[PDB]
Amino acid sequence: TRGANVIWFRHGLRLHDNPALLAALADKDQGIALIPVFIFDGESAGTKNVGYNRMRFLLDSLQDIDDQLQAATDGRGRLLVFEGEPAYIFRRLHEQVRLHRICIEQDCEPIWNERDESIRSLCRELNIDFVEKVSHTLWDPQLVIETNGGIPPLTYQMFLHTVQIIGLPPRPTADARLEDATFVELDPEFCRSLKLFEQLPTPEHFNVYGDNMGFLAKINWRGGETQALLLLDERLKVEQHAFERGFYLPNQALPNIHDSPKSMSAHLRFGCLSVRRFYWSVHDLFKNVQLRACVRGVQMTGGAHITGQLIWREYFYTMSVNNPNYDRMEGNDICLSIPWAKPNENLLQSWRLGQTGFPLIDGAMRQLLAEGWLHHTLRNTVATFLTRGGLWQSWEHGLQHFLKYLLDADWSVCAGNWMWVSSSAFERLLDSSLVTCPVALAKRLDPDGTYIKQYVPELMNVPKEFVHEPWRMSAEQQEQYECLIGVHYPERIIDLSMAVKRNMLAMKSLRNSLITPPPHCRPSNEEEVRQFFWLAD
Ligand SMILES: Cc1cc2nc3c(=O)[nH]c(=O)nc-3n(C[C@H](O)[C@H](O)[C@H](O)COP(=O)(O)OP(=O)(O)OC[C@H]3O[C@@H](n4cnc5c(N)ncnc54)[C@H](O)[C@@H]3O)c2cc1C
Ligand SMILES: [Mg+2]
Repeated sequence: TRGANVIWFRHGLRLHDNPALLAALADKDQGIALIPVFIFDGESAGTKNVGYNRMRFLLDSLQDIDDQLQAATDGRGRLLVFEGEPAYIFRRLHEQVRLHRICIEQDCEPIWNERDESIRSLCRELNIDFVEKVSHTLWDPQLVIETNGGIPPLTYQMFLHTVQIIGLPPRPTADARLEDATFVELDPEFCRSLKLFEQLPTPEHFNVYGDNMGFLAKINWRGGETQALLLLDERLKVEQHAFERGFYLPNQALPNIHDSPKSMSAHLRFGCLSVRRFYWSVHDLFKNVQLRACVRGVQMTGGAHITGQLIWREYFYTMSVNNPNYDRMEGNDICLSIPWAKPNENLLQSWRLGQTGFPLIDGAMRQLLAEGWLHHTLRNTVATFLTRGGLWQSWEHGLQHFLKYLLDADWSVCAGNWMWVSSSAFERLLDSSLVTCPVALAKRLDPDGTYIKQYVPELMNVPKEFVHEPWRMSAEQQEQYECLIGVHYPERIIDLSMAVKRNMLAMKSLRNSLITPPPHCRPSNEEEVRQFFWLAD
């Protein structure tokens, strides 16, 4: 009529702390309509390389947005979801209703630059205002880079140094007022023509189905802004008592792999939860009070032990900004070049399918296919197992596998973690037994084998004495507990002692040739390695 503004969701799937959205609503007073839009373009929101679980999480999130738009506006406002190429969709939408601006939350990773530039140039041509707002990260990543002399901080501690110089991150914006916004009704033939969904589709609509095995699902996950805010409330409630008490109870501090769909990692990845609101509610809770206690070596004062997790996120995000080669070794200036073994299909598949014969490794890989989430310590162990503390396969194969199956799976965060863990050759402790022995670790994290039997069901009738190391069973025990090694449960696809010695050697031989390391992404020190691996030291 008088025209419309598009708020275009890719990430930033939420109504709170949404600068791009307030900007789309900035013209309510002039009768400018609002069009909420999501486009399945075969890449957006992590949809080029995606499994069932994350696709389910994304759909949940879109439904929740639509539901909220509907709730606020007595049903007048809907999320329009298309399938196709955005420039093509947007040019023709313009034809139907004059777009005055198209607002997005900045997608900062280089993999989005092409997509976003096609719309930039489209907006220039059609004289549409192209409004881009930084909101997925705590700081504008360029700010951090220009502050560090034009290169991203390559260590956590150097990143902290930089954002200390910059100052605390922006607070979240106000909440959008939707009750008085106008929405548009489009010609039905346009809607059919541009493949606008009538109802949200299911993963199968995109030819995405059940995983490399399917139904080990013990816990499940609701995507969406609503669930995010519920989880944050629970988190804050728990912190509140800890704060009042002045400390964590010994078991709140323990890695619990038998626990939650209580993580907000996927919510943060899709932006159902604003990272600034998370930051600032933790800050406000701990504001102005000195504590003494600590959590896993990290002080509690100021909530540093939690805000610090958000910094790790920001730190990998920031490193990737100007590096379209961030997800590979060859050509990546911030990744040590390491002489990995050449791709070995059998070893790789065995790893993906959880068929390595190392119970904890298999349980974790299988949990990843089933539910799409692993505790930080299981991610650690299967990553070292794949790379420097086992198979000596390159970390790229791991990254690629995680990016498909993780409910979170940020491109930058996941690659960052893969490089950090696997390629930091100067970090001697990183090759220690406390990190490369999945058996010792499995005894710490899962003493009774309950987790293991949960996801490696063939070891179910195996008793506690043997569950972590079933190959220690004699022939008679193997037959009695219905589990022959080489039939029911595979043999260890490698000799770990030998593998580890060979690999530690390549690291030594690696350091001594370079002598002085080029700047690469790495642990700031040995203490940080302790924290990162949740080491009992
Ligand atoms: C090989 C590997 C791959 C990983 N891939 C991802 C990924 O694709 N997406 C992802 O969000 N995390 C990734 N991580 C990091 C981390 O394991 C998860 O963020 C963590 O398990 C989430 O559980 P939580 O929310 O309870 O973490 P919490 O301790 O509760 O922290 C909360 C949030 O802080 C952020 N955070 C915590 N740890 C890290 C970290 N090491 N790096 C970056 N951000 C962090 C996350 O957003 C996390 O949700 C990876 C780690 C490894 C070792
Ligand atoms: Mg969380």
